[PDB]
Amino acid sequence: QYVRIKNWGSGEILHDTLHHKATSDFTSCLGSIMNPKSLTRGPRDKPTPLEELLPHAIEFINQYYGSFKEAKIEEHLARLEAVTKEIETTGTYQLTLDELIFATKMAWRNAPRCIGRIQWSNLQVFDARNCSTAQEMFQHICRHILYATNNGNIRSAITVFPQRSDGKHDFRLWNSQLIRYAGYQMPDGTIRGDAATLEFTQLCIDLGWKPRYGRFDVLPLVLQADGQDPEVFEIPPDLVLEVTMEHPKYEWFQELGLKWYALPAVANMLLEVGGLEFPACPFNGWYMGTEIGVRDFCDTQRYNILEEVGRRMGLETHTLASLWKDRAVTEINVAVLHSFQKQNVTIMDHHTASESFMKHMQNEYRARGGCPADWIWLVPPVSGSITPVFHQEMLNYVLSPFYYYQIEPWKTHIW
Amino acid sequence: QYVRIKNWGSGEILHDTLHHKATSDFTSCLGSIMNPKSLTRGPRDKPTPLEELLPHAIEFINQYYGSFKEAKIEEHLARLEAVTKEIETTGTYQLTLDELIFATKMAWRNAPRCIGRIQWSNLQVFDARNCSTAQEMFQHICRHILYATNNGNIRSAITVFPQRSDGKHDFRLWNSQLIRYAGYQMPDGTIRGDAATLEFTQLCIDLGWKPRYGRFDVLPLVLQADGQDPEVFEIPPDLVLEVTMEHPKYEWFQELGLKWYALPAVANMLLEVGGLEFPACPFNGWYMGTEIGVRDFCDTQRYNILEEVGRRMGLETHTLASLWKDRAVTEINVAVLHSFQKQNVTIMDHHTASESFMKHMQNEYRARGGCPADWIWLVPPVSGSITPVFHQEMLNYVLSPFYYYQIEPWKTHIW
Ligand code: HEM
Ligand code: HEM
Ligand SMILES: CCN1c2c(F)ccc(F)c2C(N)=NC12CCN(C(=O)C1=CN=C(C#N)CC1)CC2
Ligand SMILES: CCN1c2c(F)ccc(F)c2C(N)=NC12CCN(C(=O)C1=CN=C(C#N)CC1)CC2
Ligand SMILES: C[C@H](O)[C@H](O)[C@@H]1CNc2nc(N)[nH]c(=O)c2N1
Ligand SMILES: C[C@H](O)[C@H](O)[C@@H]1CNc2nc(N)[nH]c(=O)c2N1
Repeated sequence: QYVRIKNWGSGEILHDTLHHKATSDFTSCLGSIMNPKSLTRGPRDKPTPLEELLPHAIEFINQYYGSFKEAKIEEHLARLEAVTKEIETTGTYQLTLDELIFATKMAWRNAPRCIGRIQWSNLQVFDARNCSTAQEMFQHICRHILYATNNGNIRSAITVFPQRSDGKHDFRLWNSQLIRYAGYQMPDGTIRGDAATLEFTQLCIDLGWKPRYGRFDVLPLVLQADGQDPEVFEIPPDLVLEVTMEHPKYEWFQELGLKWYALPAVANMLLEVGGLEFPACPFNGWYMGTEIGVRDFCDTQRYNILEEVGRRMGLETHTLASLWKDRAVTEINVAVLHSFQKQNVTIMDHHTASESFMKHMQNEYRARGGCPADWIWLVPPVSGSITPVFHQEMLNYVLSPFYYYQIEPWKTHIW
Repeated sequence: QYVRIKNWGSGEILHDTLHHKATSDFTSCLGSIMNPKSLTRGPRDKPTPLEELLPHAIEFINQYYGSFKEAKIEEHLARLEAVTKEIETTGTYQLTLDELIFATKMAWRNAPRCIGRIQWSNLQVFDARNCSTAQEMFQHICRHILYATNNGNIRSAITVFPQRSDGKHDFRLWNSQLIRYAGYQMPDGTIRGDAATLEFTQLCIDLGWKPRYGRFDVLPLVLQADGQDPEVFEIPPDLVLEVTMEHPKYEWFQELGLKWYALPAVANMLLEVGGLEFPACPFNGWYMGTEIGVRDFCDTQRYNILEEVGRRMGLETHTLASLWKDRAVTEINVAVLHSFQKQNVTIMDHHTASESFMKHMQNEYRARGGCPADWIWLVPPVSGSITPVFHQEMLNYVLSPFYYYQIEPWKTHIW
């Protein structure tokens, strides 16, 4: 009928009907889309039809064993054997810890939108597949956070909860990411904190969470175990490391009173592997300066500090042609970079990050002739062509294992 | 078998075999590709099979008449009538000047990679469909250049040459764009001028053109009429307007001795309309600062002036983390912007350009529910998310009329 298109800046939606008048086979490309269904793995009422599960399981087990040098044919056949048996006896199966570890790295390895993949093999894996209660999820999450934070020297880690069984016993973190500041609709009409979390904030308020009406209040974990309703757990403040923003030259920068958390951790994605699905497996890497400096601090729909930094710098805030924005954003970026460095908190600039990826990609093509890459996400939000990845053509395809997006829980979940 | 992937920075090529292990239907996306076959319209040995031509012609004629308010049904039917007749009598047909004008604007209108489309209706159209000789093409081109340049106050224009008949009587400009600086492989091993034109430069040398071994030597027009070999015509220097680069603060900027031409004009694209094809129809708009400031002056494979500007600014050229590149590029951009303004030569900054497009797109959706847009090209090479189009999701599809790319002539042409 038509295609929905959204502008994440103004929120506005548009209906496209023109593509119907398109020509032959051009490569309606849905690449500019944030959350396309092709990248989402949703709900389920019943187990995974054995006819499907078994083949995938086999492939996976073949990938795993085909991995290490100097094969283990016997172990391989036996595993292939043991796995089939377990499936026709249980209607599913359990991966060996090693398979898990292998799975999570390869999934990371196949994340087309991840620019830090040269680190793919460095990943701590916490096995919480035996978790059973919400409170137990909380403890696990707290442990993850403490380990990954490591007092500023960030470590990449992922904690894997129980796999989806029937489809109505899903463990799931309702949060987008582990640490995230709340956004409130103030009474005077203004918005305080992160405007991007307005709804989810309300959701937490609706679940009995007490708002602190601040600019940087760390939201609570909203966990749901097995299938039960979600329970709210506040994050122990001693566990949330932060960096206060300051510029190495403009002493008025700190007057802005900005800061950001040091831990970037995905909370709501799904890990598909060998037919198995893990609807709850939070993971983290470390930050790239521009995420905070450009996206978090300069997006219109976020903290939007660009004009304020402009005026303070004495720029011509009323003349786009003056390129005052290009100037301000660069200083905000140096502040972020500077502040993290001064406080000994791992971070990387987008230039070294870009080169890093290029080396990864070339290593990746040699080792296995390819590397799924989504240019639209790999090119930084500033200084695009000043970066190597901008001039690199790339193919974006979905392999397996893979980290998928999922439909927001509060939408498809009955209490 | 595999897909070829190129890095326009190092020139290196890579073969991708992994996509074969892809999953279901994700939206191997070939969006990161510069010149995909889907966007190219190539050669032909014989006329256009009437079975194909006729239907397209009808559609087009229906688009044209369905255009203006208060229809002209009689004229429409008659035109539909007259056109069919002409086709079964000639094996082709001629568009009325108006249809041409309508065609070229709609083609511009359907250019997914053009950011200046809010200007789509402002286009001067020179009708050279009666051209017959190379020298005649030259005169026409000179006229175009003089009109468009307009002493700095740039005007958008397109000159349409004779349509492809049999397929072996193609009028074609061998140049990428009308004005373009030559790049020479110097004897001492270094490269002078625009390294991007090294081959084409050689081609001109091979055609009897005398190299001037400079940094900014305007290359000659290499025209081919009907089907004959290409003839070389040098461009009258009085016709090539230039802007010498200078910074509004660093007086040493001009010491760099940089300059660029004021006229951005496409020379090698094809105009498809109603089954008809025009393999030669150069057109021009005006510049967006970043094209010169970022691409032309800072690409590694181009003039590559980034480090030099860095040192002169006193930056930490040996520490990526210092973000010295983000600083230099911004000053280069202001120089370009400043220099064009000071010399009264039309130009637009990428911010006003970005807003301009957003307004176009919204107007476009209301008027005809859609606007083909290629995000990868619409987002500037710097300050991406500081721009509105970065947050706008968009669909990229090929309509008609349309401006296609073509296979480089020197590859498929016999002397
Ligand atoms: C070692 C440090 C790492 C760095 C520097 C890094 C950096 C990044 C950055 C900059 C993005 C873009 C975020 C955005 O634009 O919103 C991203 C996306 C992504 N990363 Fe990484 N990453 C790292 C580790 C990991 C790990 C350990 C995993 C998983 C095991 C991972 C999985 C992903 C996925 C799936 C995405 C896409 C997320 C989405 O679509 O929202 N990354 N990463
Ligand atoms: C009024 C001024 C105009 C401006 C400001 C403008 C600007 C631009 C810019 C900045 C690009 C990107 C170039 C690059 O990244 O290499 C572009 C591409 C394009 N423009 Fe426009 N344009 C204008 C007029 C036109 C006109 C008059 C036509 C045709 C009738 C046109 C057709 C196209 C096409 C086909 C492309 C894609 C070219 C390619 O794929 O290489 N533009 N334009
Ligand atoms: C997911 C992408 N992403 C990563 C990831 F998957 C894995 C490992 C990482 F190190 C990162 C990272 N370096 N940033 C985020 C994106 C920024 N994110 C946030 O906290 C967000 C803050 N505000 C947002 C908004 N609107 C979105 C995300 C942290 C994870
Ligand atoms: C085509 C895209 N393009 C336009 C276009 F189609 C139509 C109208 C325009 F105003 C522009 C424009 N504003 N720049 C170029 C791209 C830059 N180009 C050049 O001269 C190039 C210089 N160096 C290059 C390299 N390598 C490529 C192009 C001028 C036309
Ligand atoms: C609409 C557009 O896809 C979206 O705003 C962008 C594009 N590319 C991105 N790139 C990264 N790395 N992260 C993002 O959030 C986005 N968002
Ligand atoms: C490989 C990549 O597609 C290429 O280097 C880019 C991307 N987007 C672009 N965007 C514009 N406007 N112009 C360009 O030359 C390019 N080139």
